[PDB]
Amino acid sequence: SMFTQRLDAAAAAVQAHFDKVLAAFEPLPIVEAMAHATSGGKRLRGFLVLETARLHDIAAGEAIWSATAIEALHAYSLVHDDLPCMDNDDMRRGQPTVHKKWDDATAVLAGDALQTLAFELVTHPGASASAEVRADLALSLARASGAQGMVLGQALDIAAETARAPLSLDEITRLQQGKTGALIGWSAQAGARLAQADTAALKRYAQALGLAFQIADDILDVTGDSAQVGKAVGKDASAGKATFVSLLGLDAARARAMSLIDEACDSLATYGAKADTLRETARFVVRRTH
Amino acid sequence: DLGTENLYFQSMFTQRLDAAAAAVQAHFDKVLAAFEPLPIVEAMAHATSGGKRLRGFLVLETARLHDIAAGEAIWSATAIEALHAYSLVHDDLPCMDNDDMRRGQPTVHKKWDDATAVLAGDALQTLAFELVTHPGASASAEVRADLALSLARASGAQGMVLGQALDIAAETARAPLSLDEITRLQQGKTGALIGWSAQAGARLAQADTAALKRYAQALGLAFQIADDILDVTGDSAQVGKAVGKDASAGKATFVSLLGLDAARARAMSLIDEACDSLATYGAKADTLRETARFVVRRTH
Ligand SMILES: C=C(C)CCOP(=O)(O)OP(=O)(O)O
Ligand SMILES: C=C(C)CCOP(=O)(O)OP(=O)(O)O
Ligand SMILES: C=C(C)CCOP(=O)(O)OP(=O)(O)O
Ligand SMILES: C=C(C)CCOP(=O)(O)OP(=O)(O)O
Ligand SMILES: [Ca+2]
Ligand SMILES: [Ca+2]
Ligand SMILES: [Ca+2]
Ligand SMILES: [Ca+2]
Ligand SMILES: [Ca+2]
Ligand SMILES: [Ca+2]
Repeated sequence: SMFTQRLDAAAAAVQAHFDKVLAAFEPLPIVEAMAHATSGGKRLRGFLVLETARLHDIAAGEAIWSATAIEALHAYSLVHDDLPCMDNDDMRRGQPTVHKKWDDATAVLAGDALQTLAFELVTHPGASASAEVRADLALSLARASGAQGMVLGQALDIAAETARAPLSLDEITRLQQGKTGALIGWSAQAGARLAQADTAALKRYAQALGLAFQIADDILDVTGDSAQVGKAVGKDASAGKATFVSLLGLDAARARAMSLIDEACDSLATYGAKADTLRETARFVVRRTH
Repeated sequence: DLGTENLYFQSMFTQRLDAAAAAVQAHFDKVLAAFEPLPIVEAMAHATSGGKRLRGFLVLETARLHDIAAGEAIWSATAIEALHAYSLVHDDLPCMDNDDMRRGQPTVHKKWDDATAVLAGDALQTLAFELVTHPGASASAEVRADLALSLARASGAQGMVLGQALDIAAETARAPLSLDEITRLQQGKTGALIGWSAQAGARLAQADTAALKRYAQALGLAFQIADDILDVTGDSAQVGKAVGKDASAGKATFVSLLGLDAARARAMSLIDEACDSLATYGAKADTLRETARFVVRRTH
């Protein structure tokens, strides 16, 4: 009840911050596309930033910059992933994708500008009184987002598409760690970085959470309803992809995801009960219907 | 032959530009060596190799002007070259300007495919922010954060990508733009990154940026006029990319509006304005004065 309330409030706060910042830009189609691509979503990543910041006694009014930043980065990655030359999706978050509503060029550019906006948001002085902190947030964001992190993941996903054999569990795990793990890792570590505090516990938490999240996303592709998930389902099989469900089967995938909840929760022990919202987030990542 | 010898650029300028191009390429090599050998990474290297390095050079020479070590400045120089490279990879795509050749080589989407181009361009943008925020870029975290903030404002939907979006709107309409409209578009599309490059040395030194900002406003416009002139009169073998593109795409440019002779003249007036903006630096800015002559007189 308290978890659900916090999540709803975080989503509202992130949306309000996007509405502020994007209303400062010129009212051109590319900016309208930026606003379209950043609306909606569960706000898992932003919520992680806000709740890890709360854990470390960082002001919400500062943490919102970093929470909006990671949502802008994540949104960019989806705008490009949905492109015809990529995964070619017509719908995202229950709405047409940017290239559908506008066109491919607008999607390329809107995505590009959203990546840039992520960096503007974390380096804005509001993000932290400490320039050490802002520089560190930006550096770690770039390393999480680029060709050692999320884009590496995207590249491995492409390699797989036409791999001679199907990937092993170890290969799809390394793929997951770039493709989804990196940005979730940045989000969870954010609060510790904001406080210049040790990131080890939250890094461990996120390693487990990110894997559970991906297993859940693979399960939604197989058993979910496009009306509730807001995107096409059955995609993975159509593309012949190894996924956690193809390798493990559904029962064992679900069970592995549940065991990862325990690992994520155990990682937080040093924080005590102040980390309970992060514990419930781990349960959410597996339970969720979308 | 680019006909460079025939132009008699100053010795120090020539030596410094050559050294800067070699230093930037070396830094790309070093940084990219840490990444995995996948097509996207090979495409990142491809897209970053070559070029005149005008923007990286500006960073290195404005840092020199403010007594900032080259070993620090190289980070920011490489950063801007990574950002610029990204912008070209995306611009060259089939859905954008649809170019097969850049810097005398096949473009990324030609040598690999569109997805690889999209992603390599994406990772190069990211790499630009990695490079400027790396602790090697400055001992001051305030400097690094401000370099990254200013780079984001130069690059995003108030700067370079704004410029791109305006350009697309113009091409689609085959729009007759005014001199003021072509100027505003230029300020985003090309001025913003040149401005960041020239202000970089002052920013690295926590010094006043006003002179170098004014220098770059003039330099950037002179550069763009020169680029427009190359489209009309240049040789694809020297320029390394297709020419004649602008008329076919129904793009108003400084040349289509003013004509060649008046565009050239305007570019010459801008050399003088750029040189004038450096008067408060005295002779130490001589390399930056010759750079203004290079931007107009280059053959590529
Ligand atoms: C990384 C992946 C699997 C893309 C979708 O992420 P989410 O399921 O968190 O998407 P939104 O809530 O942002 O729509
Ligand atoms: C970095 C990105 C965009 C990860 C996308 O993974 P998916 O392709 O599984 O995400 P969905 O499209 O299924 O949301
Ligand atoms: C902004 C423009 C006109 C794109 C090409 O820039 P340059 O002519 O500086 O290209 P390279 O030297 O980097 O190839
Ligand atoms: C921001 C960018 C990519 C500037 C492109 O301008 P041009 O389209 O004139 O550059 P060229 O392709 O002619 O080099
Ligand atoms: Ca996808
Ligand atoms: Ca994919
Ligand atoms: Ca999926
Ligand atoms: Ca072009
Ligand atoms: Ca164009
Ligand atoms: Ca041109």
